[PDB]
Amino acid sequence: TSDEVRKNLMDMFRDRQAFSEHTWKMLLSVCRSWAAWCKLNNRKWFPAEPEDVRDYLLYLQARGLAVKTIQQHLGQLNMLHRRSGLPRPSDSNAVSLVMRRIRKENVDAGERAKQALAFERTDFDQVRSLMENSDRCQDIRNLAFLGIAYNTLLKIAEIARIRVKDISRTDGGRMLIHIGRTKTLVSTAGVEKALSLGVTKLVERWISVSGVADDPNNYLFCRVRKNGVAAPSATSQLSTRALEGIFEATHRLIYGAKDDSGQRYLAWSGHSARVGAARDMARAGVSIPEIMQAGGWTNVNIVMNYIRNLDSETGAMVRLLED
Amino acid sequence: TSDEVRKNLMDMFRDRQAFSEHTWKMLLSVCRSWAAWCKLNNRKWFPAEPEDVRDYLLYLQARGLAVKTIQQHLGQLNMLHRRSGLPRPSDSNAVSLVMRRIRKENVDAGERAKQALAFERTDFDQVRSLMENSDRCQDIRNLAFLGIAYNTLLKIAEIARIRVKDISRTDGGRMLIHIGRTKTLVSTAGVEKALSLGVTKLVERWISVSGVADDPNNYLFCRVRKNGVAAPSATSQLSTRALEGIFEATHRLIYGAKDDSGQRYLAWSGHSARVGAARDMARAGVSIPEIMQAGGWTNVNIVMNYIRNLDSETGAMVRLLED
Amino acid sequence: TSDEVRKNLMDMFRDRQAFSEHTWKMLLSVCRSWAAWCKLNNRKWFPAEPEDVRDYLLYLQARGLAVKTIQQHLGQLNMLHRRSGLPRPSDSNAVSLVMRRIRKENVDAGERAKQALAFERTDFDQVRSLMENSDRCQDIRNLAFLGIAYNTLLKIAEIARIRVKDISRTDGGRMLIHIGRTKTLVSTAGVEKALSLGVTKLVERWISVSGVADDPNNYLFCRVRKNGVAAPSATSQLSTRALEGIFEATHRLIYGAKDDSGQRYLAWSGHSARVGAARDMARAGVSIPEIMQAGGWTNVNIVMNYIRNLDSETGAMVRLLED
Amino acid sequence: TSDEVRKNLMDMFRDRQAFSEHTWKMLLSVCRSWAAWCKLNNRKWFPAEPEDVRDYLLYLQARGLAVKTIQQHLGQLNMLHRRSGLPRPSDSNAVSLVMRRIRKENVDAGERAKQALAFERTDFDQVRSLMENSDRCQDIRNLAFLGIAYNTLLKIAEIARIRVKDISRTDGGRMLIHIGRTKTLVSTAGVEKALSLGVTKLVERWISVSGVADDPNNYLFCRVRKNGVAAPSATSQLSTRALEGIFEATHRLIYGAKDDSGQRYLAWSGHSARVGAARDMARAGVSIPEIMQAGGWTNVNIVMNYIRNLDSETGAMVRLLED
DNA sequence: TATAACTTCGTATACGTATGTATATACGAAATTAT
DNA sequence: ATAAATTCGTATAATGTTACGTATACGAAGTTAT
DNA sequence: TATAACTTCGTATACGTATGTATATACGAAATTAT
DNA sequence: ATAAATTCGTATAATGTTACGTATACGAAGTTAT
Repeated sequence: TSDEVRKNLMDMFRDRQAFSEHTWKMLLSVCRSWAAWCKLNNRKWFPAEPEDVRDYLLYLQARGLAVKTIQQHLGQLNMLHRRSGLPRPSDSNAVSLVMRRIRKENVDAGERAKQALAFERTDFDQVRSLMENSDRCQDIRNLAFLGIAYNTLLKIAEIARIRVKDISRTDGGRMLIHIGRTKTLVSTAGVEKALSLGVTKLVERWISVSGVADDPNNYLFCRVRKNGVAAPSATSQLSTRALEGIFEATHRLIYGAKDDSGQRYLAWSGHSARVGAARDMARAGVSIPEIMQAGGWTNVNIVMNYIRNLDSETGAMVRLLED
Repeated sequence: TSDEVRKNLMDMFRDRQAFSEHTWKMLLSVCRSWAAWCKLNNRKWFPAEPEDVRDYLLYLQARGLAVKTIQQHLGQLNMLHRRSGLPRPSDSNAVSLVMRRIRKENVDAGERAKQALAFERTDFDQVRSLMENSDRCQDIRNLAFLGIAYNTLLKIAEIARIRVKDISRTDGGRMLIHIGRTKTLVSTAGVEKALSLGVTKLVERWISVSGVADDPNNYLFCRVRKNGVAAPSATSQLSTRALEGIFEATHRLIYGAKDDSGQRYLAWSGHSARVGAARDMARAGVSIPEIMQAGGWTNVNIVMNYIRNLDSETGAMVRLLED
Repeated sequence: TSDEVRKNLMDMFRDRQAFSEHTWKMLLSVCRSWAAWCKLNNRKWFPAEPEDVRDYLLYLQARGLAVKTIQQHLGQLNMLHRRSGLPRPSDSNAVSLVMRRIRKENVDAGERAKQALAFERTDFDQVRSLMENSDRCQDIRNLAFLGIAYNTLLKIAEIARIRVKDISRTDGGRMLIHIGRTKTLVSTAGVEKALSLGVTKLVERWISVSGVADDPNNYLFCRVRKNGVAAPSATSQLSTRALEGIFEATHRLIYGAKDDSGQRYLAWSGHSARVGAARDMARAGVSIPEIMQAGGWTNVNIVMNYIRNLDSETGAMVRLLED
Repeated sequence: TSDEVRKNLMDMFRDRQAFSEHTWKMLLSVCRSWAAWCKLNNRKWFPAEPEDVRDYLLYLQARGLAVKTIQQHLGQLNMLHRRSGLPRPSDSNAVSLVMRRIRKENVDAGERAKQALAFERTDFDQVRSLMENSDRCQDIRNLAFLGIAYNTLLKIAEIARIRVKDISRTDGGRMLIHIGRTKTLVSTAGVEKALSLGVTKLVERWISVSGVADDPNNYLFCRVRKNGVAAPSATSQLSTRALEGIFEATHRLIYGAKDDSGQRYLAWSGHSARVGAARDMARAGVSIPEIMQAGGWTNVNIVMNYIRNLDSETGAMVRLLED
C-alpha cells in the first residue's frame, strides 16, 4: 500500500482547496509538534504507532494543554491516517483509553473553559467619553469600530471585509450595513445590521476624516500610520489581529496594562462586543431567541454562556424560593 | 463479483416499485450525462472510475451547474454502485475531496441555494379579491386551489392526489382534507388538514361548478377545457405541471410577463404558498412547533430558512442604545 | 450449526417466559401461515429462503393485508432466524426491496389506518337515559362499566382486573379507584382515577344488585347469566372480549346492527370511551398534556389522532386566515 | 486470542483512570460475587460460560436481588469480557433471554424501582425555621447545605466538590456556584448555579463561622468536630456519606428514628432535594424545559417519573361530567 | 476518656448519556514599512 | 335451544426500549481531635 | 380550425427523513355452561 | 528608533454537518375536446 498512501497524499494535496487555508495551518502545526516529539524520542512519525500516540498525548497533558487542544491534536492525526488509508491512532484501545483518562482527570483537576471579557454599554459609554473629543484619526476610527461592533454584534473578520458601498442609509438619520454572515449554500446571502443614531455620527466622523468615501470599493476601516494619516484601500483589509488590538488597547487606556501571569483573558477581544451586547440585551429583558438573531447565533447554549451569571437568568428555583 | 452485479441490478429492477418514479427518472438522467461525458473521453461508463468521476464533477462545475445538482449526479452514481454491490465512487478520496472543494469554491464564489418566490396572505387576499367575482370554472378552480395551497401548505403533488372521499367536515362546518401519504414511515394515519370557513367556501363553490362529487373516488381537482367544462376523473389526476401553471398564471395576471433573464423563481411556483405561509405564521408570533405541524415538518432548518429576513433589524440593539 | 440451531431453539423455549403468552401466540400464528404457504407451494419453511419470503410477502399483499401486518409477519420471521443463529430474511436484498415496494405501493393505493368510533358524553347521556331505569342486572352493570370507562379513560384489561377492594371512597360522595397501569420497573405503582358523583351512583347500584361486596377480593365486574343473576368471582375476571361486547351491544341497542361489509369499525370498541373522553376534554378546551395524563398517554401524536378532526385543533393557518 | 486478552486486561488497568472509581468498585465487587458462586459450584470464573452466567443471574433473582442490580452484575460481566476482547455473555440467547425473563417475572410480581423520599419546599422552610436560630457551626452548615441542595438540585458529590473559588456573586447580590464537571462531554463550561438571597444568606453565615474562605482553594463544605470547630481543607472534602448523613439526621430531628423495617428511603437521602425540587417546580407550573435546566437533565423520563402523582385526579373529567 | 463527627468500605440499587471535525478567534511574537 | 361468555386465530393499532457506565443508599467497622 | 388547457418529457435544483419489536386491542367464530 | 500593522504559530472557543432518496422548476414538444 506504499503506493496507495502515496496516491492518497497526492489526492489530499491535489484537492487541498477542499479545506480552508487556516484549517491546513492547524494540521501543519500538529504534524510539526508531533514529528518533532518523535525525533526527540526516537519514534516513527508516520504512520503513528498506538503506544507512540499514547505517550505523546500523555505528554501534551503534562505540557498543561486543555482537553479540547489534546483532542484536536489527536483528531488531525486521525484524519491524516484515515485519508491516508492507514489505521487511525484513535482506533487502538491504548489511545482510546488514554484520551478518556486525560479528559476525566483534567476535568476533575478543575479545568475551566476560557471566558471572554464583556464590553457593555457602561464600557462603551465610558470610552465614548474619553475618545469622543480627540481629534486624533486613530481615536476617531477606534470609536467607530467600537460602535459597529457593539451595536451590530458582528464578528471581527466580518467588520474587516465591510466596504463603504456595503453601507447604505435609511430608516431616518440612521445608517445601514449588509454583509455576508454565513456561507455553504444554506445561508442568508446577507442581513442588514443598522447602526443607531448615536453610532452613525461616529462612523461618519471617521469616513470624513479617513476619506474612505473616495471609492465605494474601499473598505470602511483601513490603516492609520503614526503620522495620523489613514490609508483607504479596496484591495487590502485590516487584519483581524489589528481589530483585536483595538480592543486590548482601549482596555489598556482605561484599566492599566494587562497582568504578569499569562492567564489568558484579561482585556477585551474580538468578541468582547458580542458577549457584552448580548448581556445588555438580556439585562433589558429580551427573548433569548431575539438575542440569538442579533448576533447570528443559533446555539442557545453559547448565548446562555454569556448571560448565565446575568442575574435574571437566575432560574426557576430562585423565583420559586423568592416568593 | 462479476456476475453477482448483474443479479443485483436485476433484483433492483424487479422490485423497481420500491423507489419513486422520480428517483428512477433522475437515475437514468444522470447516467445519460455521465455516460455521454465518458463517450466524449473514451472511458468506461460502468463501473465508474473515481478519477473519472472527479473529472466529471469538475466538468459539471465548469458547465456552471449548481452545487445541489452536482451532488445529485454524484448521488445517483453512488446508488447505482452500492445497489449493485460495487464500491461507490464517493468511497474515494478523489471524489470525496473534489466534492467538498467544488462546494467551497462555488459557495465562496457567492453561490447560494434559491427558494420559491413567496405567496403570502396579502397575495392570496389580493388574488381572491380579483377572481372571487369570476364565474368561469377555470377561475373558480384556480382560486380554490391557491386557497388550499396557502391554508394547508400542502405540496402540489399531495394537493393533486386529494380525492373527493378524502374531504370531510367538522363541528364548525369547515372542510377537512385527509392526506394519505406520509414520508415519516410507520402508521401516522395522516394529517387531517383543516380549511378556513372562507377557504372552504371557495372549494365548495368549485366542487359545485365542477361536479367532481359525481364520484367520491374522483380527484378533487381536474382539468377544465376551453368551454369551461370540467373533466373529472378517478384515474388520472391534474398534472403537477398544471398546478405550477396556476401559480405562474396567477402571477402573470397581476404582474405581467416575467423578464427574459432566464432566472428561476421569477414568479410563483408550486412551493410559493409553502414558503409564504411559513413566514406569515412566524411574522405573526406562532410558536415554531405549531409551524412544523402546519407544514408537516419534522425538523427546524427549512422552517427557519424560509424566514430569516423579517424581524431582523428594527429596534433591538438600536432602541436600546438610543434611550 | 444444526446442533447450534437445536440448542438455540432449546434456549428460546427454555426461557419462553421471557415473552408474553400473547406475544408467542402471534409468533405461532405467523409460523402457521408461513409453513402452510410453503407446504402449498413446495418451499423449505425453515430456514426461509429470501426469494421464498419475497413470494410470501407478495402473497400477503394480494390477500389484502395492510403494511403493518405484512411487516409483523416479516418481523416474527426475522427474529425467529436471528435468535436461531441463522440469517434473517430481511437481511437479503430481495426481501428488503419487496418490503419497500409493498409499503410504497399500498400507501399510494390509498391505505388508510383504522379509526375507532367515539363514545362521548352525548352517547353516554343518551344511553344513560335508555338503560338507567331498567331493573335488569345486565343493564345495571353495563351502565356502570360504561361509566368507569368514559370517566376514567381506563383500558379494558385494566377495568377487568379491578377488584372491589381496589375501590375506595373519598373526596365527598364520590368514589376512588386505583389500578396498575404500567409495569417494567419504571412506572407508577398505581394511580387513582376518581368517578364523579353521577357515575358512583351507577357503580353502587351495580355492587348492591351484584353483591360483589361479599368479598373485597371479588372483581368489581363479573358474569351475569340469562337468569339475571350475577356471578361474583375473585378468581376469574370478565374477558376483555366480553367488555368489548358491552360496547358493540350498547351501540346495537341504539344504531341498529352493524353493516354487511366487514369494513371493520362500525360499532364501539374497548377504547371507544378513551377516544371519546379525550375529544370531549379537547372540546371543553383542555391542555393536550392534561389529556395525556387522564388516559395514561405519553404519545401526544396518538392523542392528536382522536382530536385532530375536533374543530379546535384546526391549526394556526385557520386562526390566521379567520382574522 | 489467548495472550492478546492478558495485554488487553493490562491496557485497561494501565489507563484505569479512564473509568470512575465507582465503576472499578462495582467491577471487582461483581467479580467477587460471581467468582464466589463459581467456586461453590466448581466452575471457571473467567472466561464466563453463558449457561453458567444464566444460572448465576437466576441465583441472584432467587436471593431476592432487585432487577436493577441483577443487570449490574450482568453489566460488569459484559464489560470485563468486551474490554478483554472476548465475547460478552449477553451475546448469548441464554443470558439475553433469562435477563428479559427475570425482568418480567419480577416486575409482574409487583416489583418496581424506588426513588428517594422527597424533600420539598415545606420541608426546607420547616427545617430552616428550626435551625436558623442555632449558632452551632454544625447547625449552620447543615442548614446551608440543605439550602444549596434544594435550590441547586445538585447531587451530593457535586456539592462536595464545590471550592470557595467557585463561588461568585451577581448584579443582585446572590451567590453563584460554578459546577466544574459535566457528563455531557464536550466543553460546556459548566452550569453557574444561582442561589436565592435567603439561601445565599445561609451559605454566607456558614462561610463566616467556618472560616473556609481562608483559602479560595478550600472546599466550601468541611467537617466540624465536637467542639464546633470547623476543619477546612483544600485537599480532602467532606465525604458524601457525611452529606447523606445530614439528610438522615435532619429527618430524624423532625420525625424521630425510622422503623426497623429495613426498607430503603425511610428518610431523606442524598437525592431527596432533587426529587423534591422537581415536583415543586412541576406542581407550580414551570415549563418542563426549565426543569431540565434546573436539575441539569438532558432528557425527559426522570423528571416526569419524579412527579406523576400530584395533579393526577381532581376535576378533569369529573368536573366535566358533573356540570 | 469515653465520644461526637467522620472516613472507609462493600454490597444493593438508582441515575444517565449517547459526536468528531472543519473553521474562526486568541494572542504573544517575529517581520515589515513608513515616519 | 340459547343467552352470556370464554377461548381461539389473527388482522392491526399503540407502546416501548439497548449499551456502558457512573453515582447514590446505608449498615458496620476503623479514625481522631477533643 | 386554429386553439385553449393540458399532458409528457428531460435536464436543473430544492426539499427531507433518519426504528424494529414486544404487547394489547379487534373481532368474527368455534367451544362451553347453565338456564 | 518606533508607531501601527501584518504575518506566524498554535492554544482553544464556536460552528456545523452525512447518506439516500424524493419532489419541485420550467421551457418545449405532443394531445385533444372543442
